[PDB]
Amino acid sequence: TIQPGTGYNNGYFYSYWNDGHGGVTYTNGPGGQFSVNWSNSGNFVGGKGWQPGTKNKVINFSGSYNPNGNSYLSVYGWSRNPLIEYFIVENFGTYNPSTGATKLGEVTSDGSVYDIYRTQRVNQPSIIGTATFYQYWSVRRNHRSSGSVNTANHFNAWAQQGLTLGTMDYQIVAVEGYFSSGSASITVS
Repeated sequence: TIQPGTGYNNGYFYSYWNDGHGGVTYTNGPGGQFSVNWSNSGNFVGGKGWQPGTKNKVINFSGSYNPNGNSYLSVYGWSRNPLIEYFIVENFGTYNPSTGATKLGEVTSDGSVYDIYRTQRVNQPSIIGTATFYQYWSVRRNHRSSGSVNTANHFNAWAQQGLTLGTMDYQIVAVEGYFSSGSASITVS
């Protein structure tokens, strides 16, 4: 594993964060590749991409994703002003992150319909400190672990629905886990 933090590896920005509980390892590989292995973890997020992201990036990803429990695979990032955490969820484990959330529409992109949702985090950690902020979700109906994400289709659909993004901060393909187990090997471009 590598040390939790952010940086660059083989031309790609990476972010790896965990809650210190244990049970997760993250490694950076050649090019845009990263691997995650976890067993009875806490909460963590790790992956590779760009800092800053853009609003018209076509993100390609390929590999394997084998969660056993609560985990997501998504295009993941933030905006500032307004502060927003966003997820284009391509696959997940035992928990659909939109469970109980308000549905804000649908968008068809890259071979599937996605359902759009908005949620709110209240006094939670963020890229600017503790804050209350919205989260935007596109949840893919047809789960997969390779493909291409035309981010503009999502960001445009969100904007149409009144879900405004500010200036982009980082933008990665991320494996997120919450007290679960699994393995993943993903290459980004």
